[PDB]
Formats: sequence, C-alpha cells, structure tokens
Amino acid sequence: RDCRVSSFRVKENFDKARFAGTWYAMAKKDPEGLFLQDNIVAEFSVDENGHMSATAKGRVRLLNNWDVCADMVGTFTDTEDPAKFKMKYWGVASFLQKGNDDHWIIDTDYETFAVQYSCRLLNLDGTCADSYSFVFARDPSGFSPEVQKIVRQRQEELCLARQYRLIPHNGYC
Ligand SMILES: CCNC(=O)/C=C(C)/C=C/C=C(C)/C=C/C1=C(C)CCCC1(C)C
Repeated sequence: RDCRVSSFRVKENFDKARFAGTWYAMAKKDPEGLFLQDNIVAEFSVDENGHMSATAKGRVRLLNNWDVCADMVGTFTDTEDPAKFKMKYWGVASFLQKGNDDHWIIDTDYETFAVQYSCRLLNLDGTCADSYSFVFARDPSGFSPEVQKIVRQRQEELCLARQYRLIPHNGYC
C-alpha cells in the first residue's frame, strides 16, 4: 504493498529525548519547489516540558542564483501518534520560507540513523502528491552496509524507492 499515507508504519514508542542531538542529512527525496540543497545539518532539542524543537542549517539556491546558507527553526506539536508531529518552521532571515508541515519519524535507532517523511499534499486516493524525506546519520561518515539495508527497506515502504539523492557536506555553511 500500500502507498496510502495512512497505512505507513512509523517509529513505535518514539522517544523525543533519545532523539535529541545532531543529525546529518545523508540523502534526500525532494518535494515540489524550493528546498534545501546540500550541507544540511539538524540539531534537535527537547525542553523540560517535552516540547521538541530544532534548528537546521543548510545551503539554499535562491531562485536568483544566490547561494545562501539558511538558518532554520522548527517547533513541533505532538499528536496522538508519538512519531507524527506538526512542524511550524521559519528562517532567521525573513526571506526564507515559512510554513507548517507534518513531520513523521518513520524509523530510527537513535544512535545511527533516522528516516523522516512529510506529505505536503494528498491525492484523492490517499497516496501522496508532493512529499519529502530525509535520511539522517549520527556520523557524517554514514552507516554500515547493514544499516544501509534497513534504510532501503524503509524507503521502499514509503513508495519512495530510487527517488533519493546523496547530499554533499563540504561545510559551505
Ligand atoms: C528560498 C527560501 N529558502 C528556502 O526555500 C528554504 C527553505 C525551503 C527551507 C526549508 C527548510 C525546511 C522544510 C526545514 C525543515 C526541517 C527543519 C525546519 C528542521 C528540522 C528538520 C528539517 C526537516 C531538515
């Protein structure tokens, strides 16, 4: 299999606090329009109250050919599903995109990898018309082959197999 968003599995008993820290974007499936290009690094935090938030850094290619290092902020609201959040985001720079997107943690082991996903528009059939997904790593060097195998499985389960591209890290930001 099913490609309906509602049938997708998410991370069981997702732990916000164990998820905190630095996450390096290894690969990504882009959505329609503008997006972060490369050199993406995210820092997740959780306050005493259990409110998760994050800050992201990354290179954005302005429609005008400007390359900017974007500094982004996102706040997450919890839902009835511990692994599915509503994320409000904005940039430090007023010209960076602002919005609200679903943010689901598909899978993670907290120590090595993470698979994230967001459907910004649903088709009439329940499938996703415009999505994005990131594969994160704790270590910028990546994962082992064993983890690589888990990640591929998750990508397939999301109906996004073969749609990701490797993201370069050259500390542009
Ligand atoms: C031209 C304006 N520049 C842009 O077009 C800038 C854009 C899109 C930035 C989009 C940024 C987005 C969605 C960031 C989403 C996410 C975060 C906030 C931080 C947590 C994880 C993230 C999932 C990595």
